[PDB]
Amino acid sequence: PLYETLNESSAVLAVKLLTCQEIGDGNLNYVFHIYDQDRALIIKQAVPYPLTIDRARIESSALIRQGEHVPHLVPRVFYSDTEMAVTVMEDLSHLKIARKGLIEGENYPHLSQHIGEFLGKTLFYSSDYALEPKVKKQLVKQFTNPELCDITERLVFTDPFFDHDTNDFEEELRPFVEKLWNNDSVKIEAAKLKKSFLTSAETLIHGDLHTGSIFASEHETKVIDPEFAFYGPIGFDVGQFIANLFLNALSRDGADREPLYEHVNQVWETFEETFSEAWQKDSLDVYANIDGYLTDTLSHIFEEAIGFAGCELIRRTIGLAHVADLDTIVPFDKRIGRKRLALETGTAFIEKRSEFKTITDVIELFKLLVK
Amino acid sequence: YETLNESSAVALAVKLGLTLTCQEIGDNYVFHIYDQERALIIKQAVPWPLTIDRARIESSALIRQGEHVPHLVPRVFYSDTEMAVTVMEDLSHLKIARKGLIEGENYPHLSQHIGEFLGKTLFYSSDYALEPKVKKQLVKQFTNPELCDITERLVFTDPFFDHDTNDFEEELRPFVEKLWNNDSVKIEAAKLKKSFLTSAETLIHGDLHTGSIFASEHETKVIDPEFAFYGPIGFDVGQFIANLFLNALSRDGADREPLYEHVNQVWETFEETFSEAWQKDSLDVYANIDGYLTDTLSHIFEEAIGFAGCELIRRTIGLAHVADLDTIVPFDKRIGRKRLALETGTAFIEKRSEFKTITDVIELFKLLVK
Ligand SMILES: Nc1ncnc2c1ncn2[C@@H]1O[C@H](COP(=O)(O)OP(=O)(O)O)[C@@H](O)[C@H]1O
Ligand SMILES: Nc1ncnc2c1ncn2[C@@H]1O[C@H](COP(=O)(O)OP(=O)(O)O)[C@@H](O)[C@H]1O
Ligand SMILES: [Mg+2]
Ligand SMILES: [Mg+2]
Ligand SMILES: [Mg+2]
Ligand SMILES: [Mg+2]
Repeated sequence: PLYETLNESSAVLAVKLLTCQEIGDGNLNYVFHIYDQDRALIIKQAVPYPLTIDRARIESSALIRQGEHVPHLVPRVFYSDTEMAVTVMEDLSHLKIARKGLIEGENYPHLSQHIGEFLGKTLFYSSDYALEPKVKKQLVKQFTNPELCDITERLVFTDPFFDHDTNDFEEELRPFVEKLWNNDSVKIEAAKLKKSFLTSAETLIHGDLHTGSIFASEHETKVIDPEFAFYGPIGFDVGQFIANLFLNALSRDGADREPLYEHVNQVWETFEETFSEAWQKDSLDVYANIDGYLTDTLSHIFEEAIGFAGCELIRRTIGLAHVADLDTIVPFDKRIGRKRLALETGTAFIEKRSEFKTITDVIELFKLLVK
Repeated sequence: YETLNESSAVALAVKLGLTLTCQEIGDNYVFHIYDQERALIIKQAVPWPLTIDRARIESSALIRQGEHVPHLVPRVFYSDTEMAVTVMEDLSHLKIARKGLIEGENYPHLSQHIGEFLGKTLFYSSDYALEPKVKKQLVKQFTNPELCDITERLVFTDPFFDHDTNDFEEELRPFVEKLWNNDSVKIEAAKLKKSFLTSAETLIHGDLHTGSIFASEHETKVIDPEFAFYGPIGFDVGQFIANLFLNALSRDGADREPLYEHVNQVWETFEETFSEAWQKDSLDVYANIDGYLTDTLSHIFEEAIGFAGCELIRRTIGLAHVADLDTIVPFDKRIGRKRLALETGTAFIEKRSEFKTITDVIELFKLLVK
């Protein structure tokens, strides 16, 4: 049985393929930076408590698949190994985590075009529109992600909507939280959204595409950390990303929000064009080119995306796993206020998801609720 | 793997430990074994190629079904993947329902039974009844790529275009062509196929037509779940309802009433059974929020109807026909009823989300087939 947790030294496997430091943000994952004194490398390895190290196989394979379609939008992987639960990948230390960058006031003018093309291509080319069902059904097996899905199933879709252990919210927030716990019609909709997440095996999704999962500079965008990858609903990554743009918007004031709104607008438009051009060129489906079918498919993805976004908005505000955008808002009272707005916009997104005709409708409703 | 014969079949039976005679009776080989001094079936998959792995699916699927509705599926005594054999209870004392129904048997309990079959099989293998972690494992073991590929092609694709596998009377061409030129129906057919391709909700039977049921006045056994996989809850429901309708189309006037009552009753029973199971046995913290079960039922219903429309069309002009329609006489009356199968099927797909109840479904049908 050949699994051994790495150190700085054992990490410099690198040779078997001058200085090293562990730089990991988590505690579930080690991240080793290696630099030859002018040339650098990353070695990521899954630690076990509980949560198996099989995630490393998922993450590794998923980056590889993503690389076959959008190599410019994800780090190159040089080597990986299941038993050791290691992924050896490109260093991106010359870039900034998009969430950290956004909180600091960077605007990243190309973030939405890039993320948009990422979503369109990754989401299209792993679905039944792009692949023979026989082949696609095999990939569902290899990407079955029970333990990481269970995290999302609980935290994104469940726990925040009831009085559960894992929730974490200010007492000042209680009354609004309670208003959500008492809201049957929203909960029903969230259940529907969960059930889609549980059963809708449409494409190989990234499964955790928030702003902490992106490296960015003025001119480049890299999507990292697809360890939640499995076959899920097409609109989930779309929704989760959008929600995080809005989460940042809530941490800004007045005119400074405009870039985030423009990014929400652009990521959708670009996702739609990208998905569309790929549908046109590379669908295997005899139905693909009947006028109206693509359009209805995009309506359904769009409605799901908004519902999922609602869930992320709420879930990041009062659930186990928070975002810096909200948690570092200051002073206290302003934090609570913006946190209330995340609940309220989230709630609106879930309930009104099927009424929106365009992304602009979404932006405009948000603008209105956060005055 | 060795393909069996009358003798090696007997030997297997004796070697597993269960004055013998054997005949192959398959409509896949099916070996009937009888002790003159008690009976047994041994079904084996032959290698259209098409792997023998189906026999592993079928076998495991009868076992799962047996854990919840043992009275509605044959007992399985033994099975083996490598040999692709399933050894099961003999039901020769019963009639295939489709044959029975064409002869004029009414089977008064068929819908109650199949209703409870669907309610329980379809509930107890979904995320509502099982931990997702567990459920996702079953999805792996029931992945059915080759048998799914048959259905994806024959039920949801080929009939709707001018493809190889289609098979229909020339007299029927004009109505066929009307369907092929119908963009809006085809879009709906696409959506239904996409649900069939992606919606891994439960372990479905996958081929629950009237030729996959043994029946007598008092008993009902569902056989042949070799198409089993994780798909949409409403598909078996739809496919069964459609086959009741297909029989209706082969009857005239008053004699249709039992088929309509069956459509009505199977849905009623499916609803009540699924509902009682949800009440008792859901794991879902959402399960009891008033309105959620109802909405779920509406979506199952809506899909059921869409799938049924596909089965109506597909059985009329695709590769694999049903005796109900093909044996109608005279010719001209066949064509006429075959046109109604097209037109009711088309209605079911397009109007699927408009129907308030099963009665609305029956009533629309009755209207079109006057
Ligand atoms: N390819 C890389 N290049 C440079 N730094 C990286 C790279 N991958 C991860 N890191 C650093 O290590 C941290 C952990 O990576 P991440 O994939 O977010 O781990 P986790 O899945 O544990 O959240 C990142 O936030 C980043 O700061
Ligand atoms: N358990 C059984 N008891 C009695 N006869 C059976 C049994 N299973 C199959 N048969 C006979 O053999 C035929 C083939 O059964 P079926 O499961 O439909 O095979 P296939 O999957 O090839 O269609 C049936 O129509 C039936 O007449
Ligand atoms: Mg990360
Ligand atoms: Mg991670
Ligand atoms: Mg059969
Ligand atoms: Mg069969």
